[PDB]
Amino acid sequence: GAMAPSYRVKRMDIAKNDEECVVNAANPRGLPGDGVCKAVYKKWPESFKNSATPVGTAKTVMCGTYPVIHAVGPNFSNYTESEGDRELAAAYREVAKEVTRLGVNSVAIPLLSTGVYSGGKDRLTQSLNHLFTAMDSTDADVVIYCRDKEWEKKISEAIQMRT
Ligand SMILES: Cc1cn[nH]c1-c1ccncc1
Ligand SMILES: [Cl-]
Ligand SMILES: [Cl-]
Repeated sequence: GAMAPSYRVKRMDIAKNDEECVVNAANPRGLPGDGVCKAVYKKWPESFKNSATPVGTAKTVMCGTYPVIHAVGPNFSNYTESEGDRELAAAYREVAKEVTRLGVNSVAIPLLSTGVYSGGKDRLTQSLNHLFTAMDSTDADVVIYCRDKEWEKKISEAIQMRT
């Protein structure tokens, strides 16, 4: 575990993270995809061997000894708000199981279902709160990665609010 487990936020490419493992915002079919998933494919392509997994699940594949945790959030274009919310919560619970199993002291994590799976809605708060629900009981240092300047401020404020 980390000596004083923390949450932090950085605005940069998650493919340049400084953590012991990464969470991919994966598609269910293990395809290169776009956004976070395409950056992860360019950086760790070996991790896409048998990475296909259903919505609401996470599957880890090693690139050398570096763990890539493929987490499949729901596409809110296809799911109801209610069913999508349940699957988004579930994907983050499976990420917490994998992080714990791997014994890492730190993890780089994007906000699941906030980009092309958002169904055109702002889901910063919904996605971040499910991340916290899952990860609060883990003792890894969590570093959240984003690309928007206004999102960085709002994520930083939400972390600071809990102190
Ligand atoms: C969060 C986000 C949205 N569009 N692209 C990204 C991104 C891309 C690569 N690495 C990390 C994040
Ligand atoms: Cl997304
Ligand atoms: Cl962002």
